[PDB]
Amino acid sequence: EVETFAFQAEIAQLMSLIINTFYSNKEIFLRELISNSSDALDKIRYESLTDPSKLDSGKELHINLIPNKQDRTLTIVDTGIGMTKADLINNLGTIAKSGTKAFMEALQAGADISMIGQFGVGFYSAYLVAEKVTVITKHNDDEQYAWESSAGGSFTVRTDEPMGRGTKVILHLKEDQTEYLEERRIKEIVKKHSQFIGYPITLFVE
Amino acid sequence: EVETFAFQAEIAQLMSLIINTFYSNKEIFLRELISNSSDALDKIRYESLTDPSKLDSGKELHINLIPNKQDRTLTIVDTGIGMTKADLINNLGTIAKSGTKAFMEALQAGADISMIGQFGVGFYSAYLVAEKVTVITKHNDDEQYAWESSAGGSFTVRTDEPMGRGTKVILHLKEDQTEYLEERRIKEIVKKHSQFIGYPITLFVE
Ligand SMILES: Cc1nc(N)nc2c1/C(=N/O)C[C@@H](c1ccc(F)cc1-c1cccnc1)C2
Ligand SMILES: Cc1nc(N)nc2c1/C(=N/O)C[C@@H](c1ccc(F)cc1-c1cccnc1)C2
Repeated sequence: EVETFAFQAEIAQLMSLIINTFYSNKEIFLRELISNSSDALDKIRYESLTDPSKLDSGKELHINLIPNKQDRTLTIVDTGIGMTKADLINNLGTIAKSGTKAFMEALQAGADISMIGQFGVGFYSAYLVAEKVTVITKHNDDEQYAWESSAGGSFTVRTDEPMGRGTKVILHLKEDQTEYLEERRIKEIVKKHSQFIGYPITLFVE
Repeated sequence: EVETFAFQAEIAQLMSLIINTFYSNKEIFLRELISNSSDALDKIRYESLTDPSKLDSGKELHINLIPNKQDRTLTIVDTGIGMTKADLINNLGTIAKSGTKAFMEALQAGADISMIGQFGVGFYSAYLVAEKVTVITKHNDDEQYAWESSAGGSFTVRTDEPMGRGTKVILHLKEDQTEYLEERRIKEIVKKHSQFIGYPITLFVE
């Protein structure tokens, strides 16, 4: 069974802004998802210091970058905290509502799309380069879920191969955005923007 | 009763680095503590979406900046998550160990003290401007604690006036660092470095 949800209207407006505004510096999408990955890894690490059994779902704390020219996907994998169904359906949308409002105001006031992360809604920069985003996620208290959206105001969730714990963000790239499947291009961006992440980052080859 | 603890040796080395290195751009200390404050506020906000009774200790989510020329202190107050005794004594030191190691390597490799926050140990930039730091903190599962250090390799904790929930970082400033008690100076730094924090920041007057 696949369940369909409407984004909060502010988030839909944000996604449309990201998709429709002329903004050539699209490469910052990768910095934002890696930083989301690091934050999630920080969280599970901290929680494990009081409840060590929280690492029973996997001890390695890392980030994989996986390009696939056949599928036209760039996948960012982490072994971080993951997201619950409540995260996916209620909680993250509640928080993204205010971040979106603050980012929107900042943009009218002369801020720049690259500053999206300062407002805690940098996941949505995924839509700079991707026509569809698929998110596979597994949290300790919960099942593995598959979340998906091509924007248009809605997303789907189904129970989801098994990943132990963590998040996989699958970017189905736009046809004119395939430079992001290229090794020297990804390497360049990681070096420029993600040089000091405190977890190992592996760029897979094809 | 006052309990005395030794810092992990890496953290002591970090504090000494911050205190001893010639580095004129000391104003970044304020950006780091405000950002710590925002992160703590983000955390209690998120936790409240699944357990609303976590806001029984205070609903307001804000940051106060309080200068006092008589005491020679700058105090940064938040109503964020607070810290437990385990945080103060075991947990934060365990995490700061790796951040310190990574920051140290980065500095040898040509990084700059201002980048301290990318390594998750930006609290310690407090020692750029302060001879002593006192931290009053209250977390929901725990008592109110007073943490204190003038560096030198040790810190104290005692049970601590009652603050409901949150953290107060009290900077006892160095004699040559009193510009940070001045209104137009603090305003300047907040504008330059903290312009987009998603919680209200009130600069108290004297
Ligand atoms: C746990 C986690 N891991 C990774 N890699 N990325 C994110 C998380 C999250 N944990 O709460 C939040 C998630 C997020 C942040 C801000 C935001 F505005 C949206 C999301 C998000 C992402 C996917 C599906 N639905 C919402 C971004
Ligand atoms: C909850 C909280 N609030 C505020 N304002 N600041 C901090 C927190 C924290 N929550 O875990 C961690 C704290 C911190 C981070 C990194 C770090 F390396 C040290 C500390 C810290 C601070 C005071 C006493 N002992 C340790 C910085």
